[PDB]
Amino acid sequence: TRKTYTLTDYLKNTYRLKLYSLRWISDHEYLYKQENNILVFNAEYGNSSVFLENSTFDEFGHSINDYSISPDGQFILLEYNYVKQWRHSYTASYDIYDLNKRQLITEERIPNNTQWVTWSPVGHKLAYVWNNDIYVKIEPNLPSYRITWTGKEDIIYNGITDWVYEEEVFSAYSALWWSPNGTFLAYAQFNDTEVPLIEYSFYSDESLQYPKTVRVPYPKAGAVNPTVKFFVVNTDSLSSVTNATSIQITAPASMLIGDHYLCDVTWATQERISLQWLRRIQNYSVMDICDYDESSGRWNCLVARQHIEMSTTGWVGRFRPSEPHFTLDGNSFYKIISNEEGYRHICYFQIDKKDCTFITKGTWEVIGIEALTSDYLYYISNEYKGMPGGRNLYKIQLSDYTKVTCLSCELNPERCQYYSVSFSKEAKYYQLRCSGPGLPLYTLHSSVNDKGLRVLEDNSALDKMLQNVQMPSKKLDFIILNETKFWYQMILPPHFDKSKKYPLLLDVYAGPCSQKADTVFRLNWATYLASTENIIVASFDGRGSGYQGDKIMHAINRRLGTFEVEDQIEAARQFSKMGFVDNKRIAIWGWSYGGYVTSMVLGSGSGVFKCGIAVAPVSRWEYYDSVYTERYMGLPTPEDNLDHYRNSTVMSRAENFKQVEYLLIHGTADDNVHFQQSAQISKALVDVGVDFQAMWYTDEDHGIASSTAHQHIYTHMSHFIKQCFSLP
Amino acid sequence: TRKTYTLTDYLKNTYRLKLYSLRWISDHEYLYKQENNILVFNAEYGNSSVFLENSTFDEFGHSINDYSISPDGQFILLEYNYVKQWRHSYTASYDIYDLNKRQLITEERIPNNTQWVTWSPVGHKLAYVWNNDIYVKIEPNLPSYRITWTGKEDIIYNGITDWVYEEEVFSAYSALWWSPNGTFLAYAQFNDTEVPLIEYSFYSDESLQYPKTVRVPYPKAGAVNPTVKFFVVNTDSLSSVTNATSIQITAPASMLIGDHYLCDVTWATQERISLQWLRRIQNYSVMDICDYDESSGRWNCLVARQHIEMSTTGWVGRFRPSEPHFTLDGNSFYKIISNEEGYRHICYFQIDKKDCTFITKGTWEVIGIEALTSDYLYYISNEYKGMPGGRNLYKIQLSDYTKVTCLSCELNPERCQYYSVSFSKEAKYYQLRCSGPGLPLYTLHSSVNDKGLRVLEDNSALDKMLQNVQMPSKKLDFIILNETKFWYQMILPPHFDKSKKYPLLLDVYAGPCSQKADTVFRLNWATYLASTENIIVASFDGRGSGYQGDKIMHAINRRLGTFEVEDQIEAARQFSKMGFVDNKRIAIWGWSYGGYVTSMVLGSGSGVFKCGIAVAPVSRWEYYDSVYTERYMGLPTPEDNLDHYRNSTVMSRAENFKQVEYLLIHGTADDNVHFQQSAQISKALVDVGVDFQAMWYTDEDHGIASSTAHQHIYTHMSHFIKQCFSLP
Ligand SMILES: *[C@@H]1O[C@H](CO)[C@@H](O[C@@H]2O[C@H](CO)[C@@H](O)[C@H](O)[C@H]2NC(C)=O)[C@H](O)[C@H]1NC(C)=O
Ligand SMILES: *[C@@H]1O[C@H](CO)[C@@H](O[C@@H]2O[C@H](CO)[C@@H](O)[C@H](O)[C@H]2NC(C)=O)[C@H](O)[C@H]1NC(C)=O
Ligand SMILES: *[C@@H]1O[C@H](CO)[C@@H](O[C@@H]2O[C@H](CO)[C@@H](O)[C@H](O)[C@H]2NC(C)=O)[C@H](O)[C@H]1NC(C)=O
Ligand SMILES: *[C@@H]1O[C@H](CO)[C@@H](O[C@@H]2O[C@H](CO)[C@@H](O)[C@H](O)[C@H]2NC(C)=O)[C@H](O)[C@H]1NC(C)=O
Ligand SMILES: *[C@@H]1O[C@H](CO)[C@@H](O[C@@H]2O[C@H](CO)[C@@H](O)[C@H](O)[C@H]2NC(C)=O)[C@H](O)[C@H]1NC(C)=O
Ligand SMILES: *[C@@H]1O[C@H](CO)[C@@H](O[C@@H]2O[C@H](CO)[C@@H](O)[C@H](O)[C@H]2NC(C)=O)[C@H](O)[C@H]1NC(C)=O
Ligand SMILES: *[C@@H]1O[C@H](CO)[C@@H](O[C@H]2O[C@H](CO)[C@@H](O)[C@H](O)[C@H]2NC(C)=O)[C@H](O)[C@H]1NC(C)=O
Ligand SMILES: *[C@@H]1O[C@H](CO)[C@@H](O[C@H]2O[C@H](CO)[C@@H](O)[C@H](O)[C@H]2NC(C)=O)[C@H](O)[C@H]1NC(C)=O
Ligand SMILES: *[C@H]1O[C@H](CO)[C@@H](O[C@@H]2O[C@H](CO)[C@@H](O)[C@H](O)[C@H]2NC(C)=O)[C@H](O)[C@H]1NC(C)=O
Ligand SMILES: C[C@H](c1nc(-c2ccc(S(C)(=O)=O)cc2)no1)[C@H](N)C(=O)N1CCCC1
Ligand SMILES: C[C@H](c1nc(-c2ccc(S(C)(=O)=O)cc2)no1)[C@H](N)C(=O)N1CCCC1
Ligand SMILES: *[C@@H]1O[C@H](CO)[C@@H](O)[C@H](O)[C@H]1NC(C)=O
Ligand SMILES: *[C@@H]1O[C@H](CO)[C@@H](O)[C@H](O)[C@H]1NC(C)=O
Ligand SMILES: *[C@@H]1O[C@H](CO)[C@@H](O)[C@H](O)[C@H]1NC(C)=O
Ligand SMILES: *[C@@H]1O[C@H](CO)[C@@H](O)[C@H](O)[C@H]1NC(C)=O
Ligand SMILES: *[C@@H]1O[C@H](CO)[C@@H](O)[C@H](O)[C@H]1NC(C)=O
Ligand SMILES: *[C@@H]1O[C@H](CO)[C@@H](O)[C@H](O)[C@H]1NC(C)=O
Ligand code: NA
Repeated sequence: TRKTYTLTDYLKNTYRLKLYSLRWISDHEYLYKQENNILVFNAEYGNSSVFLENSTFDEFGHSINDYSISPDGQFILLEYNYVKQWRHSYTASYDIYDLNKRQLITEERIPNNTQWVTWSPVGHKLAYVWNNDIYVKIEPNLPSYRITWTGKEDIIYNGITDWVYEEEVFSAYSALWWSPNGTFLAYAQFNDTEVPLIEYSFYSDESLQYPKTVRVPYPKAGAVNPTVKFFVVNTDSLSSVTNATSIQITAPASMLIGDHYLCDVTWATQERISLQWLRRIQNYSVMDICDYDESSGRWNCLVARQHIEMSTTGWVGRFRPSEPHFTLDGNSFYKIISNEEGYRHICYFQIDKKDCTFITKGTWEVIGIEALTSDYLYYISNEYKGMPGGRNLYKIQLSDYTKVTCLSCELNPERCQYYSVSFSKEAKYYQLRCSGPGLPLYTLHSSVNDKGLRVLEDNSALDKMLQNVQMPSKKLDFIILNETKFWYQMILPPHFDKSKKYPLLLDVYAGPCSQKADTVFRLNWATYLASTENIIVASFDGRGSGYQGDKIMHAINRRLGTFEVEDQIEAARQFSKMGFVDNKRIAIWGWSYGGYVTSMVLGSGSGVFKCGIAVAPVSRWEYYDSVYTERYMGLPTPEDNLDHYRNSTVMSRAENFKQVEYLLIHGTADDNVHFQQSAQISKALVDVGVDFQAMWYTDEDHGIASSTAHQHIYTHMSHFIKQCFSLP
Repeated sequence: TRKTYTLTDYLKNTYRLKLYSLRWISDHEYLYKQENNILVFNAEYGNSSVFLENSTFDEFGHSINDYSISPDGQFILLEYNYVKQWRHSYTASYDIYDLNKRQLITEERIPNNTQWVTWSPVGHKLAYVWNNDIYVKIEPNLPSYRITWTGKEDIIYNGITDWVYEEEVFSAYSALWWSPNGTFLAYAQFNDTEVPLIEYSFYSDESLQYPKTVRVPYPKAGAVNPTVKFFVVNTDSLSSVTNATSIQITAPASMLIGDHYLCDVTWATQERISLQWLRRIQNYSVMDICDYDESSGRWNCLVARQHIEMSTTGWVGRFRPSEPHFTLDGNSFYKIISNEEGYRHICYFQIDKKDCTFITKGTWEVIGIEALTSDYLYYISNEYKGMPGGRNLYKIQLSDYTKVTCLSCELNPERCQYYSVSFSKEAKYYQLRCSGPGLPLYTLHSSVNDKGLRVLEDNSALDKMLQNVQMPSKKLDFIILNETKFWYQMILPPHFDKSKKYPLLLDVYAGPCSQKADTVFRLNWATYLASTENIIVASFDGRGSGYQGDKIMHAINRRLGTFEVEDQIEAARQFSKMGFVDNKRIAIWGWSYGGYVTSMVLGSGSGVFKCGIAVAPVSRWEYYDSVYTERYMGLPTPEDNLDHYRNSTVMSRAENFKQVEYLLIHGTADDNVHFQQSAQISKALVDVGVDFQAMWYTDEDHGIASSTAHQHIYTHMSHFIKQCFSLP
């Protein structure tokens, strides 16, 4: 009788999840935007005050995209004229409002088209990047000091990353790192001089007569990579009469012998900085720990304080070497690394000691270190109940590792099995964000005795609306394969009846270290498919998936397009044998890496799938970037791993597509997985006489997320799936 | 039951049409290829001999793409390494074979990557273009004489056309013209220095890691055009002077005042050349007739010999001012021009008299002048039976214009109504090529007595095969609209029954001077649709179509996207009113201009059509080239015709597409109608939430003619059509 969750509900966002994004400004207070007003909250009592009026900038003219209060609450950086670039990069215009004198600064303002800006960690200094060069402002209203002068579009990047470093290494545009108290400003410099350019058309509005050609330095597998240099400058000794002096910290000799990457920068103390370097063959990384020499004014990194991290079974770290977590005095540090059994755990290092000591162990993994005090280290792991798709917050006593306490496990076991956390400045307080299997729940806690102070947001409004809807349920479980358990999830239609046969859609990603089977609550396309079309949407984490140890994750090392593809077919095979699945109506779909796997599956000749949809798929690894591809595949040379590069393409399986229905989709302005990848798939299908469905999205990138494109792609795929399953 | 003409029959060319391609080498001998053997034929008796044994070039070590015999029969030009470029241009390697000595010339060989090469009209002189510069060889084995040094890729073109001159002006790649006896070499020079470039990706083989960006000087509507210059060099002096002087012949003052084009070059005698220039606003053209001045070595064009041709109703010429045909002495010439009534007829000009005399007249038109002797002028027209869609050969007596004989009308009136002709060197013989309505028939005739010498090819073999097949029929008729007759044709299913309701597919092109209703016999996609799918495939020539006078052709002047679009809609109405059409199943489709008209029709909101397919459509006139677009649309400026330019786009009708099923298709390497045109249609449809079908063809151009793509696209379109008409 009640309505179902429809395609329109998903597309129009009828049912919204409420959140509670706060920002810690001290060890006791946080900012929260309410009614467009920014309020300051006292964590102990829950009382608040208005920090900034939503009306204060009424006659500002420009539409503010975001704001950023200086650490000392004295200034607020206003961001506007936002123009997106890649996944993290963008340029904007900035203005600064003096909160003390309630006045907007008009002298020496930050330039327009600024690529990145950031307050110093303490006080109110500024460091921004413009035209690829670094600038520092000791005071909001004072003239800025030019730090670098080599900045050159698409060639030299100071303080910001190029395309590949942004996407595959730092997951940020930013390549600036303020020392703890703001004395030093460390930055990286990238040189893409010999990096080939990916070129593609951009059509723009109808009014543009000639299409524009976008050119982006983008190193494909085996190509020339950007080179990197690291520098540290003293912002306390800057002169208006002399060009600032930047001190360079060179990479270790073991890295200089060949191509390499700078993969991590983490300050230990006011005068100690750590950096990790990664060889192009990503199974060997080195950590340098460098101390400032007050006499010479140089930075020295004692060889005795070097830390090597390598792997024999695969690459290093999940996507890159993990970040260290230094103690107060910076003499020791905690870092997640795979142990001798292949599971990622916390190892305790002494800076000038080679062997580290594991403080956690077991057939499960630590996801991340979240906070550290002299008595405790707080972290998230999937240990609880052995569910690799669950996440809980734990604390471990540094003086006795046998004492591990779970802080989120038992708060509400039925509703919450997946948490992330946010600690205040000195870990005095923490916010728990539960996101599944029930509706998101946000809470505030105090560390001293782990008290549950109060509920910030429980989504009771949403829960009330969802009561009048026939919502699907989610089953999370596992199947066995060679004495190994692999998890999967099924979004089951409302009133699931195991005596009936339901068509089944396999939602896949399956890239290395991926996880598509978890306890997270989601309102997405699958929700509609199961609620309205009574289609079962399943996902499976096979070989190559993460958070279950290296034996599983490294199974596809140097072998992409093999086991993770085979395991998806196996899962579907097993699901088709279950009583509630109509083995005549089984489909598969994926986006990005999932598009690749979906394509490899459809072209495998397995006969298990009737149809499938691939969105922006990778088609041959030589078309994807160096940093990510080489991480798993090595180099595409005959002496390294070229053969597997050549027979792991979608194109080579073209002929096998004759017995399935295939829908191939891709945005023409995809800067990540180039349209080229789908252009070559379609040509190969054409070459063997295989008919298929296609859709390109003019000017859309990898996310095909503009409002209209988003509604259009999902509307189009819905028709395809319904048609494939013979649904009304 | 006799089998039908299936889709596979079409795509596989099972029922092959035979033809008879011969090459006159003199006034009574021609070459014909039989079993890869080149034979020479005596026209008068039909006997032959082997001119070049098929096994002559086995050890050539290369597959020969084409050959060319020097006028004097002494040498043969061998063309290999063929590399297609645009519609007419291509690159290739060449070797010259000495027929006398039966050896292959190995000295001073024609360079590889030669853009164009042509024998002199007499003798065996050679002129060729390499790296955009002109070269001449007096003897096949001797060194070449360089003629130009300004050649520069994509910038300066000597002796060859740039993109727009090749496609829209000369319908050829070559821009050089030998004088009748070969003494002079005339040529054009194009400068595209300021012409904007169209840029698009070319993905090539799967092995290419980075896509290639194809860049070509291409002037869109209202953009900067290439400028041109004309020169004449005396090749007979090449061996006597170090650097022969290229004498320039400047355009007339009436053209130099603004942008203009060189549109025709035709030699009249050994020392007189005629040139026609066309203003950028193509409704005014001027012909200069220039004589060589033996004492000054210069070329002068007496204004007394200049001829003006303009139009008040439209542009000049069908697609460009027509070519003149001079009498032997070069003192007079015949040119096709539209008379006072708007019909194109032959006008006889005296070179120094501005008033010409029409030698033909009537409410029909002369298609072309085929040959001229001292006694007769032979031409093709559509006068016979008042059928604008028919074509016949006529002979008019020069000393008595009232004496006009139709040489082909009555040869076989039921089987042949569309003729084409090929005269021997001095018009002593002529091959008639009947192409419909029955099977093609090739016959040879003697000019002295206009007697049929013999049948060359009658397609008896195919006629035999077509017997066991249920072939469709073709009806050619007309409907009266506003007191004017408008022709149409229908491909009717076998056993057509007027008492039934048949789904109807409107096959459209409809560009200016187009003709989709004729008497030509075709074996194509429509054949299969009528024969197997029992679909009626119709075509209509409304306002704007050609060969029926300027009142009809110039009806869309400055107004593309209006009448030719509406008339096509009105035609469908008229057909449904004929009683044998299922008004619930009316589809429309077209390629190129047909794609545009189809799109405009589908987006007009007429309700008449259910679905439609546009292949490589134009979507907004500002995206197409200057020469073609401006010819009908004038300039896209507020002072000229911008308002209609902005008003005749497909994008502006996006919202109406919600009423129909649309399949949009386009080749990504279309250098003619850029992919851009379809990219903008799709974005516009996505922007208003309209679902549709799409297909891109990787690396295909405007013809989507590669073997695999051709089969793939017609297969894809058949599924869509069958689906729309609800056919098994
Ligand atoms: C941030 O840390 C730096 C380094 O410890 C501090 O600078 C030092 O301060 C001492 C005491 O004033 C001086 O004797 C040293 O010469 C300084 N070293 C350098 C490299 O400048 C700095 O004062 C700290 N900043 C804040 C705000 O506390
Ligand atoms: C890091 O991985 C590479 C790649 O597997 C290892 O380098 C060589 O790999 C090839 C196979 O591609 C073998 O033939 C060589 O024996 C490997 N060693 C050398 C020196 O070339 C490399 O050994 C790995 N490093 C570590 C520490 O495991
Ligand atoms: C076609 O046949 C005619 C008639 O036979 C050939 O004429 C030749 O005429 C010359 C005169 O110089 C005689 O010496 C030859 O003996 C004749 N040929 C024959 C076969 O008798 C003519 O050459 C033939 N043309 C072709 C292309 O085969
Ligand atoms: C092609 O046309 C261009 C004009 O756009 C000519 O280039 C100009 O040449 C003059 C004289 O040498 C220079 O002073 C200008 O600076 C040039 N202008 C530009 C925009 O480049 C060019 O010389 C012409 N080429 C030929 C062979 O005629
Ligand atoms: C042949 O003659 C032409 C025309 O005089 C020469 O071309 C000129 O070359 C000079 C210097 O190289 C340039 O400054 C002129 O602009 C050119 N004019 C033209 C129309 O191209 C050509 O260089 C001569 N060739 C030889 C070998 O002397
Ligand atoms: C081709 O035509 C040219 C031009 O008429 C001929 O060259 C002229 O020949 C006459 C002799 O009859 C001389 O008086 C002139 O000096 C030549 N003019 C030029 C520009 O060269 C040429 O002889 C003819 N070629 C043939 C093979 O008949
Ligand atoms: C939250 O409540 C406390 C009182 O319980 C507020 O008051 C503290 O700070 C005020 C200004 O800084 C003073 O007026 C009070 O004397 C002081 N009280 C105590 C016990 O310290 C506090 O400011 C409030 N915080 C917010 C963000 O409103
Ligand atoms: C950026 O990297 C380039 C490439 O390595 C540096 O220049 C080098 O490469 C140039 C082009 O190949 C050569 O012509 C140069 O000789 C070579 N070395 C130098 C010093 O230019 C370039 O200097 C780098 N720029 C910076 C600021 O580091
Ligand atoms: C970035 O652009 C803005 C907007 O152009 C600049 O602000 C001024 O804007 C007014 C009108 O909007 C113009 O008349 C001025 O030329 C602009 N500049 C100034 C100094 O007033 C802004 O200044 C630009 N950023 C920087 C650093 O100059
Ligand atoms: C950095 C980008 C990345 N994203 C992920 C990821 C991990 C888990 C999942 S999930 C949670 O869906 O399983 C989904 C995506 N891996 O790599 C990566 N440059 C990227 O965009 N590529 C596209 C094709 C191959 C890599
Ligand atoms: C030169 C090209 C041309 N071809 C024709 C033509 C005439 C009759 C017909 S028919 C015989 O099918 O009616 C079919 C095509 N017009 O223009 C012209 N540059 C071209 O390629 N464009 C593409 C879109 C608009 C022009
Ligand atoms: C701030 O603005 C919002 C809308 O932008 C308005 O609804 C709200 O009432 C304002 N806040 C206050 C305190 O009035
Ligand atoms: C700083 O360096 C730049 C370029 O190296 C130079 O042009 C500028 O004059 C220098 N400024 C000072 C104050 O020395
Ligand atoms: C074990 O199982 C894997 C798949 O999980 C399979 O590929 C392999 O062949 C099996 N046997 C061994 C020895 O690994
Ligand atoms: C000439 O070569 C062709 C193609 O190889 C062949 O078909 C033909 O038989 C040859 N000529 C003769 C007389 O056999
Ligand atoms: C053309 O290219 C081929 C292939 O490299 C070469 O061997 C040959 O000599 C060239 N011919 C000429 C005329 O330059
Ligand atoms: C040519 O066409 C333009 C645009 O319609 C017009 O203004 C002009 O008068 C025409 N010229 C002639 C000679 O007809
Ligand atoms: Na509480």
